[PDB]
Amino acid sequence: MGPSENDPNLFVALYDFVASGDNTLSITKGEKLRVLGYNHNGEWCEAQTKNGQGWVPSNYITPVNSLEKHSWYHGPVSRNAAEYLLSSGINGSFLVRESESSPGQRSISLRYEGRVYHYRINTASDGKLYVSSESRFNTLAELVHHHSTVADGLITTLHYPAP
Repeated sequence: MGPSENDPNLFVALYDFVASGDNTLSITKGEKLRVLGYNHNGEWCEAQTKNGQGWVPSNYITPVNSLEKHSWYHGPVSRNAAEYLLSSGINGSFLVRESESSPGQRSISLRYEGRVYHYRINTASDGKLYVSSESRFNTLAELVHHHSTVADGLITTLHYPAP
């Protein structure tokens, strides 16, 4: 009843936002939200709470379980900075990055044999994530475990970090 405590899409309101009509969602400071998607520049979020669904400014809310906590998820990184981060490493070294504009456009950057390969992570109609079209997953963590076991689309497997 409500999102799971560790849901990556669980957000908390940093400030109160008061809705203008519908399509905007009123939220209070301290109140939890579940974010579904961002507008074109990532500045507005389609949120959902115990009161309904609608857009909210992304700068009035903050992640409760940021994916940045895993070493391989890096947050906003350009295609070129990701190549700098991967200018050393063995085959399979990798990173998931967000576009600087929309946090919804992710890529995987992967080192294989001295050069870096870049792959868009697609979100399907239902929300399933995938890189290859028949291998779709619910969570990003599941996509990277699958692509660590088997390449299946990529040039080589992902190297899952030792702990």
